[PDB]
Amino acid sequence: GSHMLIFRQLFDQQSSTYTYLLADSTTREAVLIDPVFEQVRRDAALIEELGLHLLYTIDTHVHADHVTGAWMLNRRIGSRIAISAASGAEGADRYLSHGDKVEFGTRYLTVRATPGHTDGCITLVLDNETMAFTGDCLLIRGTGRTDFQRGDAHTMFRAVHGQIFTLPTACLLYPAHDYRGLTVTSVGEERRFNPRLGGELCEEDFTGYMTNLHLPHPKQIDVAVPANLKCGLAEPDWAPLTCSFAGIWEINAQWLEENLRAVEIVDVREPEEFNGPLGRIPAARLISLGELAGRTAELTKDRPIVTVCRAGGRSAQATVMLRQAGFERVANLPGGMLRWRAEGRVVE
Ligand SMILES: [Fe+3]
Repeated sequence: GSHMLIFRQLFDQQSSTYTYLLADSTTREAVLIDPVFEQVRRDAALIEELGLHLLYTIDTHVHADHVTGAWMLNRRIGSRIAISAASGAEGADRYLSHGDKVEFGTRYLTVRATPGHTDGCITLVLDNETMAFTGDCLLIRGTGRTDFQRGDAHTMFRAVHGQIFTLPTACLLYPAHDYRGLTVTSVGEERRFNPRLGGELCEEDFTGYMTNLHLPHPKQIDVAVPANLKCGLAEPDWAPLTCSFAGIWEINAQWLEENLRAVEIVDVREPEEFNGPLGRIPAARLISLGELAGRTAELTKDRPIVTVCRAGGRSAQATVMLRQAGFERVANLPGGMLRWRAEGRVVE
């Protein structure tokens, strides 16, 4: 291998936004394109599980449909914020212009200016031109809308034809949104089959199409745009907690051993295990997983609960059951009793 592309496309159901994680497989340096504020914990957890270092978030434009996660990721894991200079956004670390390279390891994206949806849209072209991220400029068999944010259908047509359709025909095109379950298109497909501006359609054909869309008023533009013009400027605190990519809150085991009386330890193993050679954590209370749902009245509402099992799996499902029963301070012991014993930690 060596310096291969690690690639992840992630979808945000609320806004139908695609976020793209890219990284160099050797150096593990990464960029994240169009992160969504509501998905910041998810994105961060994925970056951690893949063992990546996020150098930059990159916004293709000022979004009207969601708040960018750029600000919050900068705060949380120190990624730098990049957006186009033409966007007018304040508070970025790097302002991008046509021709700029965003580097990650030996890999890079090159910026092409592709306004039309907004005046600050850009398209990010992978170094080898096998894929490009088109924002809301070119969508799968469509385009972004042109009626807000200083959009302009004449400008969009010229950007698509002049900057995107000039890429190689096999180049994949990853958009910032899709509402139909589609993930990718290609230069050759859109050149031929885009129904608004592909085939032989001219600029006036396209602008007549766009004038007669009459889309509903953008439902979030009055909140999202002022937030994104500041790059996205507007957690459980009872212990050092981390959320897995799977969505499970996990407690720090060293902290737990030093603070055993601050929490209720719920052991969801079977009785033969609870009394078995793995031992148990001092004051662990046995409630086997198959009984837990029906016995939550026995758990206190005054201290956090940490669930434990053999190796962390059953106790993860116990956190789900406890959250569904309304317990809001619950965490899993990652690695379970096996890891607890492997680290020589105290047992009854
Ligand atoms: Fe947009």
